[PDB]
Amino acid sequence: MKEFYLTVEQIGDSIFERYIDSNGRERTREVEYKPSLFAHCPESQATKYFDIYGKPCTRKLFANMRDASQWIKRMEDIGLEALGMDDFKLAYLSDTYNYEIKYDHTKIRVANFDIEVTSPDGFPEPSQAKHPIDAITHYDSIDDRFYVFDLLNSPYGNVEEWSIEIAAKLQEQGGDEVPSEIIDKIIYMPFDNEKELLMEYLNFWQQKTPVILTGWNVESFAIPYVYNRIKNIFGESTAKRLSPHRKTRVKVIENMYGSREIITLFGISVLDYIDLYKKFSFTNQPSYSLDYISEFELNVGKLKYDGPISKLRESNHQRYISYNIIAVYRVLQIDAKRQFINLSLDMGYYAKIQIQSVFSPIKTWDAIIFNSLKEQNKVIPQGRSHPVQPYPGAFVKEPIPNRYKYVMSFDLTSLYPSIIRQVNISPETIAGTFKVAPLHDYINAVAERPSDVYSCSPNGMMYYKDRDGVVPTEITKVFNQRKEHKGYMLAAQRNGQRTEVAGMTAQINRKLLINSLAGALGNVWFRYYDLRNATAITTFGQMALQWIERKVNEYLNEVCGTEGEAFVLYGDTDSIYVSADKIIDKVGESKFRDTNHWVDFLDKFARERMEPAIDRGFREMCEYMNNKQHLMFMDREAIAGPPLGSKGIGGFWTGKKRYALNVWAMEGTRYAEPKLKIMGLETQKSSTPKAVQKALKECIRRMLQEGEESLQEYFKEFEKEFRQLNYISIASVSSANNIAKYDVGGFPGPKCPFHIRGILTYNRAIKGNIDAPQVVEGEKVYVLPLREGNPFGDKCIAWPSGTEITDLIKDDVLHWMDYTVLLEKTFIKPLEGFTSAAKLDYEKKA
DNA sequence: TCACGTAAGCAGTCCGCG
DNA sequence: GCGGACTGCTTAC
Ligand SMILES: Nc1nc2c(ncn2[C@H]2C[C@H](O)[C@@H](COP(=O)(O)NP(=O)(O)OP(=O)(O)O)O2)c(=O)[nH]1
Ligand SMILES: Nc1nc2c(ncn2[C@H]2C[C@H](O)[C@@H](COP(=O)(O)NP(=O)(O)OP(=O)(O)O)O2)c(=O)[nH]1
Ligand SMILES: [Ca+2]
Ligand code: NA
Repeated sequence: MKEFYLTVEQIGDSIFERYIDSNGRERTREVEYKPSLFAHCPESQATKYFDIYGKPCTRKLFANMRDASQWIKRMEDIGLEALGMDDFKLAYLSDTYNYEIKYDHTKIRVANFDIEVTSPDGFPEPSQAKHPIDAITHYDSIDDRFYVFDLLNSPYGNVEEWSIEIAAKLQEQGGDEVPSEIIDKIIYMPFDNEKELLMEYLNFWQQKTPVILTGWNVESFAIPYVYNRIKNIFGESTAKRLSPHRKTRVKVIENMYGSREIITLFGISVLDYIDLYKKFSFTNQPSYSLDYISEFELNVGKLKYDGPISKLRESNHQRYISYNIIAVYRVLQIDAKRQFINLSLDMGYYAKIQIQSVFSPIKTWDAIIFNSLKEQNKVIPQGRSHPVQPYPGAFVKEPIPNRYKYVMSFDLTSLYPSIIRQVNISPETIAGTFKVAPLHDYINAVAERPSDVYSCSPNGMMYYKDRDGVVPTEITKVFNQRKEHKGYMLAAQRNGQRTEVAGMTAQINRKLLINSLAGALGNVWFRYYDLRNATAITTFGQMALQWIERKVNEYLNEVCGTEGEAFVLYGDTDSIYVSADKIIDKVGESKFRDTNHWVDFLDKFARERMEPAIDRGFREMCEYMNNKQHLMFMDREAIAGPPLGSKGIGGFWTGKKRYALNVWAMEGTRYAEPKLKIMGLETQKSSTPKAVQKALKECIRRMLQEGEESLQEYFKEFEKEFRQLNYISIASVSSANNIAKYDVGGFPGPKCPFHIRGILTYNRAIKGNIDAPQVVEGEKVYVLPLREGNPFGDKCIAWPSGTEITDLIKDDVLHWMDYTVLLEKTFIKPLEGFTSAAKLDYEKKA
């Protein structure tokens, strides 16, 4: 069988690698890797190594990775380029596995674990590990078993063994209702004391060493707590056993808010699922706790319980253990749907990197490009330092705030990667420059043609047409791979066999990699950073969008015989929005039998008339810029309008990036019932309260489908009833940054943000109460305004999102929450923006 | 929120300033 | 009042 690596590390002059051999067995080996770097040489010095610019290079074989690292220093001292992959472990992977890696995931030990710690005096800080670990559930992907470690005796009480029979009982039987598909997969291990529990866990850890270590908040809590707790009791020599190479290190994470403290376990790849979720899910959630996410993803959260979790083990040890098992399983269910782990394994093995590097698109792309270049015996350039500088981005047209009855939309296919491929943009394909005219001249095709020999961008860059660049070459491959999976996602959407969400992630998360490459060219840490290339992409995007805007207006003017009219109402980056009122009027709205009739008509007109006109409109631009390959593909997206015969307005814009459409068709998907397409509005902002999002969305639905009278009817009913709503559902949400920065003596300091003020108000209310939930820096909070004269002392209070507010102050908050201010700022004010733009009244006049 | 990007809207604070 | 400069936060693409 083909060999593939599991983990790889660099410790001194040795490479530590865990891998699967040809027999399918997991092996470990330490290799004295002798790396090689490159330096430019005279042409007379024959070689097979050249850089990306065709300049000859000499291969320097070093006795060890130390000599190679020191050589880079000397070359820097001299001031000459030191070419080659300076990340020696990546080069080792490239040499060891010089072929496309086809891995077997069943041989990869993926570990999903979570722990429980009873703490009567606040959150148990992993740096201290003051309190005993009384529960550990450890799922092993190879064994397909849930190994449960249960502490029976601790200074916080002695308990009886957990019952698997009771845990299997339904909730209405007093049981825990632990899923039947995992109850037979539970391995229960009771322990008389903590030392025995931890000792056995390490023996368990060494026998089944995790390759992929995951869970929820395992990196910031579970891993450092276990490491420190074992350290305090047995010493670091025993805590080092958590690594298969017996080597760890305390890693400090830097950001714009302070430093962090995690533990690096060499030989292990940690993929904390909360980090995998935040990056790959394409959602911004009010709360990122496991219970909130499980509710969103699975319509079911963690196991519910009574009283604080600090007293759960003593009061209901049965539930306490079952709660712990379910926590681990919830992550396995979320992953079975999201497939973020399998995505990471795909990306990591495709790029030939450490699996945990999938968090970094830069490192990922650097190794893809390196391996690609090495294949042709080409040598990558040395990374350089650059000052952070801004550069132009996409174009956004200022829409006229108004209702728009009939709307048809068109969008380009993966614009930026396509631009890269079409123009042939790459660090080595640069050919020169041309004198630039104002951009509006290229849009109107009145400026002189840039070149008859090179592929050009309206930013002034010229690229070779007859040679390949590594960047267009490698981005094409990943683009094509997504296209193959996208051919499966649209199926399930139209058929809705199944496949969708996973087939969605398969395609949508692949695009995150290909979209990040264009951005990478504008990041100073990318090896192939170049603002000329990065601007060439975005400027081309600006041109193409407004070029096709002009072309669509021209085509629709001559076809409708109207002259000079504006059909394109709005555009953003890769899309355009066309008013279809005039098209409908040509046939006559009375000549349509029903809603589907005019939808079928606009669909036929878009495909047979507009689309071929659009493609012709792009082929000439391709000729104008003398591009290498025509790839500006813009096809029909949405078809929107009110129901036939109704009083709905179909859609509306309030401004840039803010609009609502009543869509009947999306590409190949024809909706049985009209779907709302709402972008940018408060219904989409996670900072808007849950019950307000729903109410606003219903206000919008009535505007687009039913009209003014229905909207006013619903508004009047919502204002009369909204006080009944649960306080959490009407609470605002916001991320909490730099709390201490605006903290002066527990009271709001200068320029204190409104939500931060709510946090300080909360901190005073719970001050002295060591068991009360603490607002964490960098996390999110629920926010409620407070009526004047409230006992809390300020205009608002804020508490951790995704949770009920503590029973200490809950009754007071309910009594003093300002329903009026809440209604005006979150509901009425945005609704005023929607209706005034749509020329509608949410309240009666005369 | 730990070396993909820019564009751009709304909430709120504090400032000249008339 | 009231408008702009600014921070903070959010989304679209
Ligand atoms: N092409 C390339 N090689 C690199 C780079 N960085 C380090 N190397 C190193 C990796 C390799 O150590 C060396 C050249 O590897 P090969 O010519 O592809 N195969 P050969 O039969 O010559 O192998 P050996 O040298 O063991 O005889 O340059 C890089 O960026 N590019
Ligand atoms: N750097 C960067 N640019 C982006 C990102 N998202 C969008 N852009 C810019 C670059 C993109 O070229 C452009 C549009 O990106 P899509 O909305 O994803 N449209 P596509 O046709 O690719 O996906 P589908 O086939 O599913 O419709 O916006 C991003 O996360 N990063
Ligand atoms: Ca698209
Ligand atoms: Na696109």
